[PDB]
Amino acid sequence: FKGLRLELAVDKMVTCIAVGLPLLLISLAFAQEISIGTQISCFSPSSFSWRQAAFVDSYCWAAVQQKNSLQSESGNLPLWLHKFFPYILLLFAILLYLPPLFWRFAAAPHICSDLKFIMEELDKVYNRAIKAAKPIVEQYLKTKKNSNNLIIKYISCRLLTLIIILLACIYLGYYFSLSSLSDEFVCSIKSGILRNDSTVPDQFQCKLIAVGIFQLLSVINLVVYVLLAPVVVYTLFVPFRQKTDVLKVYEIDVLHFKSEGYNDLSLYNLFLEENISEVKSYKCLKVLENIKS
Amino acid sequence: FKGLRLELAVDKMVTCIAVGLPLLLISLAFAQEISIGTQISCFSPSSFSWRQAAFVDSYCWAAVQQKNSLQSESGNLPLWLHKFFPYILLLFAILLYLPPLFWRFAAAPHICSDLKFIMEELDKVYNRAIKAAKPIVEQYLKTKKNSNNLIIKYISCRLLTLIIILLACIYLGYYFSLSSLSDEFVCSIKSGILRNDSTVPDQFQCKLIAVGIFQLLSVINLVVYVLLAPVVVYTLFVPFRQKTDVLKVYEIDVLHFKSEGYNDLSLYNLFLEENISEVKSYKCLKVLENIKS
Amino acid sequence: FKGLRLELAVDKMVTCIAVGLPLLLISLAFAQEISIGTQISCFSPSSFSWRQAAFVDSYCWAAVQQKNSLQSESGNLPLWLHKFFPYILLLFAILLYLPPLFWRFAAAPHICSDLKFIMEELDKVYNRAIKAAKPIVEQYLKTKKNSNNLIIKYISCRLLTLIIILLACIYLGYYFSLSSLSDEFVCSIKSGILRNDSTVPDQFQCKLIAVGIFQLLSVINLVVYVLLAPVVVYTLFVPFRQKTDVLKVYEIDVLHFKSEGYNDLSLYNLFLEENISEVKSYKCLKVLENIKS
Amino acid sequence: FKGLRLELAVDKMVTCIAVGLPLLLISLAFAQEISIGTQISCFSPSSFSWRQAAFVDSYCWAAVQQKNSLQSESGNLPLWLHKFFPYILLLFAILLYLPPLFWRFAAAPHICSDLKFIMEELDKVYNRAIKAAKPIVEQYLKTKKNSNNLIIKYISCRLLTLIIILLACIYLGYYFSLSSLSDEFVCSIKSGILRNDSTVPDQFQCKLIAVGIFQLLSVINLVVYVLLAPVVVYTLFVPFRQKTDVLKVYEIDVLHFKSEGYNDLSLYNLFLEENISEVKSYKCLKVLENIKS
Amino acid sequence: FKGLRLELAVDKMVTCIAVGLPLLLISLAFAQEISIGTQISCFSPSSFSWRQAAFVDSYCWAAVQQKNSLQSESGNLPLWLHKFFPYILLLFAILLYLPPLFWRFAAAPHICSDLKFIMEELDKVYNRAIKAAKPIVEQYLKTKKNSNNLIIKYISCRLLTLIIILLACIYLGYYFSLSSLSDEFVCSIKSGILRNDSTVPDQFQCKLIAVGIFQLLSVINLVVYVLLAPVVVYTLFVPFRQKTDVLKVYEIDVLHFKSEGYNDLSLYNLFLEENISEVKSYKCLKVLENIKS
Amino acid sequence: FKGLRLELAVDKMVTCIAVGLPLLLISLAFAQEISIGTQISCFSPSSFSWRQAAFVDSYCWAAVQQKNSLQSESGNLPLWLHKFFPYILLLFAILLYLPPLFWRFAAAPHICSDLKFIMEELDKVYNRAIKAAKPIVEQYLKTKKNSNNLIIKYISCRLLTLIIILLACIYLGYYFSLSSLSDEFVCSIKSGILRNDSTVPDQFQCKLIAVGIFQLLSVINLVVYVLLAPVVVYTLFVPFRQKTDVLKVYEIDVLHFKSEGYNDLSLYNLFLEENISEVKSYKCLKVLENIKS
Repeated sequence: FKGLRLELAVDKMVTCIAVGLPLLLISLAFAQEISIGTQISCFSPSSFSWRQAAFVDSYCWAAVQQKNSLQSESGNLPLWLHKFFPYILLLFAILLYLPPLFWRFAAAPHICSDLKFIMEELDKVYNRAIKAAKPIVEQYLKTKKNSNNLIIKYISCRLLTLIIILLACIYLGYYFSLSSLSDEFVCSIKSGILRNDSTVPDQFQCKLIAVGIFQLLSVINLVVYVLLAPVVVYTLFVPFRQKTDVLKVYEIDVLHFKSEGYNDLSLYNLFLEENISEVKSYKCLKVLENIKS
Repeated sequence: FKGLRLELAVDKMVTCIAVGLPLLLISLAFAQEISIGTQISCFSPSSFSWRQAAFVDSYCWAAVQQKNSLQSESGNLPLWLHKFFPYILLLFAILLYLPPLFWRFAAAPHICSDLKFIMEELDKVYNRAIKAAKPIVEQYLKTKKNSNNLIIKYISCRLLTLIIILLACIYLGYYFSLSSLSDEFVCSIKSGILRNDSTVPDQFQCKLIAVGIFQLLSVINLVVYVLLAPVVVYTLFVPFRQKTDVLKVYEIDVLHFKSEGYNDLSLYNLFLEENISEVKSYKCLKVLENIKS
Repeated sequence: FKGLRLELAVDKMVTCIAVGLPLLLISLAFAQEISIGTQISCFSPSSFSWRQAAFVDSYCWAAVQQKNSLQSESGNLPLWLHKFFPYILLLFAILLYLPPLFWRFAAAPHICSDLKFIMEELDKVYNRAIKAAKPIVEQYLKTKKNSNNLIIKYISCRLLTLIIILLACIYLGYYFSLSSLSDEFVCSIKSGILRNDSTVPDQFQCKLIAVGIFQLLSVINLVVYVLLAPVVVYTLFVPFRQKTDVLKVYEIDVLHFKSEGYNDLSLYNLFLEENISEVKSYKCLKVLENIKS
Repeated sequence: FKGLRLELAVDKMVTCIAVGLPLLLISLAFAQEISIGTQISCFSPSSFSWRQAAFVDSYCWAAVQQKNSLQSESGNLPLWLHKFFPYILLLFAILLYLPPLFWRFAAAPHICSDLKFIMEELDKVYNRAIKAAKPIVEQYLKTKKNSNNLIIKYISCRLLTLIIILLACIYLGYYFSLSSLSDEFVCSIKSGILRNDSTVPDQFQCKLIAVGIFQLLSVINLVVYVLLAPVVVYTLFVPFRQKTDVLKVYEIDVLHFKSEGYNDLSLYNLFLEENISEVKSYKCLKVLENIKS
Repeated sequence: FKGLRLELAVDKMVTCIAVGLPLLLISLAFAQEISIGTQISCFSPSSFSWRQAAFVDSYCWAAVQQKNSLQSESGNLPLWLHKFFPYILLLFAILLYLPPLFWRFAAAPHICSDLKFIMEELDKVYNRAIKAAKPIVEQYLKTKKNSNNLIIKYISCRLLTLIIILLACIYLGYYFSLSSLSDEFVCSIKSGILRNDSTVPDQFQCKLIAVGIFQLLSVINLVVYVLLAPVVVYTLFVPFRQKTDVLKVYEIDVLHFKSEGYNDLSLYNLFLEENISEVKSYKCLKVLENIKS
Repeated sequence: FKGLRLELAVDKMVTCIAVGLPLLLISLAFAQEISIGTQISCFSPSSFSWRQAAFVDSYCWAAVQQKNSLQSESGNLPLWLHKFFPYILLLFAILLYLPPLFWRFAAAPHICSDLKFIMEELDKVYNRAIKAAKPIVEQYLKTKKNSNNLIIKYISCRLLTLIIILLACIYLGYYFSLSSLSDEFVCSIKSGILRNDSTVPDQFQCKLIAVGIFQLLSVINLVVYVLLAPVVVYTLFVPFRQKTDVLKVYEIDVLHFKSEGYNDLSLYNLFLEENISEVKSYKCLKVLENIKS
């Protein structure tokens, strides 16, 4: 058939929000920042003109990383973070987007084919049972019990997502710990031939126009990721995610109710429960069980 | 049918990341650089005005390659690299994108047709065996054992990718070895009629506004390619890539378990194992083997 | 059916790269050039202002072709090439793109219909042979031996492509032979009423901001086309392109193994070999031949 | 069925190139021109400022057509052509694009239905002949011999295309005959209240920044249209366009081999020959004729 | 079925050109005008600066309609037309686009259903006649003779199109009658507190930068609409548009050859003649009539 | 089936024009306004410079709403309307677009299903009648006579559209009643520390650059809505909209000719009459009735 859900629901939603929210926020931040036309501005005395003022501004912006300048007893790490915030944010967005693509384009056909085989075989056995009046699944799940091909990659993807979100949370916390009065700094032109001449003042007060916007972005991203992390933690635990109302209604038999532990069986049960609307026999078994009870 | 995977998984993922990450990084770098509006800025005394200051800036930017100027005892190679970094990065992206396109549009139909023939013939032999109660593949793989049409092109593509990634790694390492205090330089207007006049100062201190951004880009690209290279090295080795649980379950017979070496047979086994969800008999053979055991 | 390959593989790849690489390079060059906002800049003394400085710059840019000015004993050909490089490059891209479109939309239906007729007739004769137990192709290829309708147009297209690539190579070589210190030049306003007045200096030093970018583009295009030319030369030779393992396996007969020379027969064999995955009998004939041997 | 070619090959190709090449060239010219930001620039003495300098520039640009000014003994026709070149070029592109659209959306259904009727009737008569062992077309073509409904519109479209291309060629030749030293001109502000005041100089030297770009465009368009015209001339002649190997192989009869002249019959034969891959009997008749011979 | 032509050919072509040509021309005019960045420019003495010069320019541009200013004994109607030309041109384009949309989405289903009924009934009667060997249409057309539901709306749409094209022609003629030396005008700041102060000159010479471009647009639009009008006049006359070779070949009978006048019958005949390729019996009746004759 | 018209014709056309015309007009107005780059400009004496002149301009633009300034004895309502015209126009466009979307996505399935049931039941009864030789609809319409589910929502939507168009008409009339000489006004900087200093003049004459453009837009929108309103008034009246030639031809019986009043029956008749081309029996009943008469 055509209609099918290759992924889960909570996992798809959490990755979708984790890849969309930072992207939209950074896009809006860039769109609003370009309205001003600049994010760096540094004072210049009235003796200079527009070209050399632009020169000193651009030179101070570029030499934000040179170790022996910018005397502010701060280590230049806050300035590096201020410079690189959009880059690291877009990297974080793309690196959270990657694992869903990897899972979508690596193991999806195996799962889709297995769930298919399950649904046609269940339909066939239901038809055989209904026509008889007028253990293939059990052995198959017993075999998949001993295998761990899919659970290992699922848990690897979940662990990678959890650790990258934790790294994002700690980095945004460190960035938000930055004090507000830690952007203004001194800059100078002391290099080349400009080391002996004294026609320009020594200390220039410069300023990055990023403080409020990037502080709001950092704190909001921190809040959203702290709220998001428990969802990932909960979805990591597979044994408690599966419900026990999946194979309980197939007595017409199968004996796998006490099947637990890290196994492909639980993953198959949860995938079947998620994608169960396509089969026409599960609800009939529900109503038959109600008739019995 | 329609659903089919013409490529591998690890190879497709590694080429996808290798073509996407540099492209996105360079796009973001260009988008952030154009906000300033320039990447070159050179000091001009207050005696001059905007036009002749722009003149000297553009002239120093263009004459970044002339051999008998720019006296900085550095060889001008760092300045050439600073100028040409976006060009070489985009070239590297496109030259890594090329081999996947070549493989996709040269030998994909052969592989798809062969895997098809395999799957319909396996289905037919399974149906014949199941209907009998109530060596075509072996000879075919023996014939493909003697052939080397596909493995030669696969290993050629892998070798080309490996060598180009190694060249990228060494070039980015050389670029990152560039010292931070190696951008400021002197420039002058000594040509034409401007060789006798002395109404302008001789030495002008210029500056490329690219240091921090391109250093971060170079080091991050180096790190990602160093991490990426072992994956390519591992996927190059075909004899250990294939698993021995492919033809082991077809005893209903075939005798090719001890088949190894650089041959089309191993490539066919790995392609079949990757694209095996489409056949409906492999899992039935698994469950039958479990019943026997 | 639907799936079919109307073109070759090496020819399609070579024309695709030859039309894509210059286009992407020129697009990137234009995108990076517009960041500066200009590619011409000419010195103006401080006595003038922005309007008349822009006037002299634009006038010198436009009068780059007038014969009795620009005294630099160079012939103005390098300046013409500097002006017209993007135009000629885009022309070269479009003129290499044209022959593939012409071949795609002139003779493709004939080839597709002929290959069809071949595949259905081969399937029919295979079915007849297999049902018999439980020379149409030969005469057809003999007739196409005497014809030259398709080979003449194929060789015409190949010759046109080869000569245009050779012209591109020689022109890029001539452009790259341009010396680096051959851009700076003198310009003046000596016309109309401005021939008697002496309120402006006579000689103005101007400069095209194109040197490094266009030199890199020219040399890289030269290198890629020199590497590309032997592929076109090799694909021009049709007698050695065809393999002899096409009609050798149809003994169930046909006698055309010693057929050579400039003929439609070789083109038909190579097209059939390229588009052979669609028929289901060729591999069966391979396995039957292996059984015999 | 679905697959069908409503148009010819050479005609479609020639109109496609004639509508694409000028459009792409003018698009590139505009994109490169907007980089400078202007195409008009006129000298202003240092006594004036930016607003009144822009005023005089725009006034001279607008008053490029007033008869009693611009004393250059040239007639102002070259200046009008310089102003209107993009407009006339885009008009020429659209007016060459129109006739193909008119032919596509006026008479295409008639041709498609007629070629259909032909192909099904040929298939039916072939099936009848092959089943008999184990003059509808002739009368139909005889009737269409006396009609001229389609040939008149085809020749009208061809004549319109030929005359418009000839007009384009002559106009581009006239534009290219323009001498290079015929752009600089004098302009003044002598109107309204500015006829008695003498605070501004009388003669201002202005300049259109279009010379080299538009000269290259004009000459290249002239060359391409001169090369293109013989193709249109050749495709105009319908009696020699049709090949005599169309109805020669239908002896199983039809007697129309000596049919010539300006008639719908020749057009139908050429359309059938172009769209002949869809029928499955023509190649069978070729092989049968070879068997006879 | 699917393939059908809901509209005519000449009407569709004329409305398509009438809606496309002005739209493309105005788009190109706007794209070329925005290159300059302004279409208004007014002289300012050197005593003022850029802000107050821009102030006077914008104030004169806005106060182009106030009755008691702009002393040029011209009535301000030419200035209003110069201001509003793009608006009225786009309005004319959209108001010519409207009637085709109205006709397409009001009465098209009725016509399509009627032509369908006609074609299936003709096919059925042809099959009955051919099977008999081995007056529904007449009564239907007689009934539609007395009705006028569709001809009234067709003639209303044609009359609306004709009158709007005539209004466009007369308005463009009036605009083109505008003399070239009728744009320059005087403007002043005499209002508010600026009525007693005398620190600014009284008369300012302003200029609209629209003369040549809009004159060319007006004259070309006038020429194209004058050429277009006779086509609309010809297509308005329905009695002479229908050909008498529609119902003349259905003698196997129907007697409506002498049917004329303003009636739905003529419209149905012309629609059937336009969309007649879909039926397979009309050409058979032609060949049968030729056999009889 | 697939082809169906869920909406009416006059209603769809009127809402389409009412949502398109203001949107296109405001888009063109904005596109033409951004060419100037500003719509506010206020005089500044030559003693000031560009920054403080821009300061006063922006401050006067923002403080267009503060009650205790802008002494012009006008109430500031015209200035508020001048500021908010694009916002209110776009709001009016979207609020007219809303009711069609609401009707399309609320009750369309009910109507489509009912008209379906009608057409299949009519086809079935026609087939039964024609096969008999060789009151379900009446009872259904009698039942829908007593219901008012759809007419209430239709009349609610019509009333909402009518009242919003009336509000638009009155608001545009009020805006057009604005006198032309009511834009110029006085502005000052009297706040903060700028209340004691006297280094700047007190009264500044400012000007909104919107007069002619927005007056034309207001008057044209008023004219189009006044012309549009009677169409809405006419389509509101449902009893006279339905024609009596719908159920009059079904005597083969039904007795509902004298059915009138505000009821679902009239709406169903008008919907059936609009979407009647899909049934094949209505025209047959017309011709049969003509045969009887």
